[PDB]
Amino acid sequence: TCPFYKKIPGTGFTVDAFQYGVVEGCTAYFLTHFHSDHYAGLSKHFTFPVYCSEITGNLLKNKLHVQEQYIHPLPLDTECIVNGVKVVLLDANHCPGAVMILFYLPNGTVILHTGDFRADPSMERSLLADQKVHMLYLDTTYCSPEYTFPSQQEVIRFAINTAFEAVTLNPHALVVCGTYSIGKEKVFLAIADVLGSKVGMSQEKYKTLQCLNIPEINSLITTDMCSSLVHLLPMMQINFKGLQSHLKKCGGKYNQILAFRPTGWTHSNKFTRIADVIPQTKGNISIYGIPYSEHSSYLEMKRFVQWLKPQKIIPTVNVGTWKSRSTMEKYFREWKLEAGY
Ligand code: NI
Repeated sequence: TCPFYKKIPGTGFTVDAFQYGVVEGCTAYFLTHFHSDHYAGLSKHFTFPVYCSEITGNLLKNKLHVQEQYIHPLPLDTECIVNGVKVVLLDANHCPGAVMILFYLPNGTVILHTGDFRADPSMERSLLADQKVHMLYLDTTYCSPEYTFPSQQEVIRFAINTAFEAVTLNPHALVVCGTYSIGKEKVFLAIADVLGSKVGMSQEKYKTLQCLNIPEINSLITTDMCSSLVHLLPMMQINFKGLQSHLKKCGGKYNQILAFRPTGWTHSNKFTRIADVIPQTKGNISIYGIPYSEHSSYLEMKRFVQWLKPQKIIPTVNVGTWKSRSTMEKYFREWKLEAGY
């Protein structure tokens, strides 16, 4: 049944709760972002109000065929009224269109639901600074101290330098980037920019990117694979068999692949720096795993929560095992004792 951490007390609301059928008492279904574990269950047959960002609303209409009369897009950073309750959507620094939701309950309680987010100090100057939050529904994906990773800026610098060097040494190399959902567009767009190429992709992915309000996107992406030297493929296909196969398909226009797999975390991060990453190579194919994360590191998450000082924390990730839950609750107590709230 619908878990408690998907329900907003004192309202008829749920968050990211589309795979349970009709949730009893739910008058408004919010969707934080367009990732399949969160939207799972939506289709053209859904007839309840869905509240989301403009970008998420474009993807619901164009990719899932949800009928327009049930899509309620809200602007960001704007106080809005939903079934009598004041709400605000905030940028979550996750994938395009991803939001955090602030609920102002009639009784005076203020609730923040982070959806999926990558905490950042810029958040400390949004509408969040203006009032107290009593309950925080927190994206705890990486809530353990082993999870460190570099800034997004450092990772894109490594990728741009690597690609530029490879293609300048060999003008017949192809760059390939893996994807399985929206998010991490900076990876392939930054590489294409430094090489003076558009990114080539399938018609289905091109359609997806045209939903995102990314400025000048017509200038950066294309469905013509041949004219392009940065290709996007399903993440599944980013391996030696998949890549040897793809290389056949270009008809000897290319003699070398350099491929990027933007993973979240992998255990080379506890040891290795970004400057010290190496690929896996077979023949004329090299694969680089780069730690480009759209979720908070442990230290980013800890800073955000010690700034906000919530009265109660409700984890939304890693909640399925007793040892995970108990470990997270021990970190929350450390944070509160160190900070004095
Ligand atoms: Ni997500």
